[PDB]
Amino acid sequence: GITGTWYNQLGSTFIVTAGADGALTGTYEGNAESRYVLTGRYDSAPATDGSGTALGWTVAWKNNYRNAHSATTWSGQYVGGAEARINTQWLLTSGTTEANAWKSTLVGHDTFTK
Amino acid sequence: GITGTWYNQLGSTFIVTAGADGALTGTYESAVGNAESRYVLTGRYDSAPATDGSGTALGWTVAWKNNYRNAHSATTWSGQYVGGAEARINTQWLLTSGTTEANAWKSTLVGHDTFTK
Amino acid sequence: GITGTWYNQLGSTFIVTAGADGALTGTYESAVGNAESRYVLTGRYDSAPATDGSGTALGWTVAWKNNYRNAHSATTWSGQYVGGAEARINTQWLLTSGTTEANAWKSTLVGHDTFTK
Amino acid sequence: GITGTWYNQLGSTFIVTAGADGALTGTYESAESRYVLTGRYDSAPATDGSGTALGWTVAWKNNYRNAHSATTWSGQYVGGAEARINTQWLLTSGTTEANAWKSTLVGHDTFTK
Repeated sequence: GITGTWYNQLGSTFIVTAGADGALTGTYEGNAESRYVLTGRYDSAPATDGSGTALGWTVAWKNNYRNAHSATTWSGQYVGGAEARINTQWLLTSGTTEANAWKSTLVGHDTFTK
Repeated sequence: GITGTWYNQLGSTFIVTAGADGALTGTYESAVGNAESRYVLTGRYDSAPATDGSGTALGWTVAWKNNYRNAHSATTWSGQYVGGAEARINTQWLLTSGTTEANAWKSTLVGHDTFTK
Repeated sequence: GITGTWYNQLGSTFIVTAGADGALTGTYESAVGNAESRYVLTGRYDSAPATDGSGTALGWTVAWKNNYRNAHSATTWSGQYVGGAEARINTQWLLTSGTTEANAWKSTLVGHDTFTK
Repeated sequence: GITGTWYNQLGSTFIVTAGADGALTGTYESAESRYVLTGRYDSAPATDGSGTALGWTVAWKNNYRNAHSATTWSGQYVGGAEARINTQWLLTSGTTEANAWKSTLVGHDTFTK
């Protein structure tokens, strides 16, 4: 299922483990200074009708090495089978002063392959 | 700072602990006072924010499954903590539901929330 | 009730004419006063809304180019009109700027705006 | 290069004209299925390799049907060889205000000429 190593369109790598508790843990990454801790949740008892499995996770972009004062959340679903995929939409927020709060959040989409 | 209980306009509250390791752990109560409405929250925050008056970036996730219900969906909030006489967390959120591939175009809602401590 | 002059929280102002056509035309003054801050807007609205209490779906676009300035980007607002004496337009918006392909992942901001008449 | 006929990732077609004044005017076929489109684009884009920013709106009402909804697409045009439009979109339906929180969907679409 979801546990394993996933790659997106643009080279990022995420190694995740799905607990039976609905917990998601892993890293978004190779080299230490590019690795960040992730945490999230997923639906551990999805519908049995062909629907995907809902899930979400967060990465705060601060590690031992660097800090971009920002965090990304990904919301999407796992679709299993032949080529398993995770289709997501994401929000990136940066810490801003009150003056720039209007432009603090980027939106995008990502697809991961196992 | 972030550690505490937070309420929105609209009848929702959450209790959270901001760990020194950048972890966010807590429980989200969808309907204030309703015990079957409690869900695990887990997220991350910037544990060393800028000292230039900028807020503190964060995010969390709730999958809407608990002992009592399962809505087959998950919400993620992305935003920032703004300290003040009245502290706030300002967010944008994405709620994704499980769908078949054909209905994927309609699986994700977007909105915004503001919580006050 | 849509036709008229609207203001948001940030002190942007827009003036719209709502056509029976379902056309929305007018100008968006991101500032107040100056020609230099004035841009064309165009959009569309549901000109035969449900009469069950639900609001009126609408959308419009501004490209941030005028004869004084060009920010190489455009914003789209998607929302609905709630009529009556305390009329309001609640929106979510997307701002996209021109980028290279390599940099397209950071080209679009999302946010929300509330307008009052 | 924006003027023309564009096709998305399964079905939908649109025909648009890019006016000298920054206007986009056209027709969107969501498969009786034809609707008015209107928008704006950057008529004087940077010459540094950057795409052309744009946006357009469709309200889903024509003389045959009405879904009490409107979609806005925001994105950019990428010219040359494999010219395309990459967009993200917001779909808002009229709702009562108790149901406001669930009025707006968000997505992405890519168009080809």
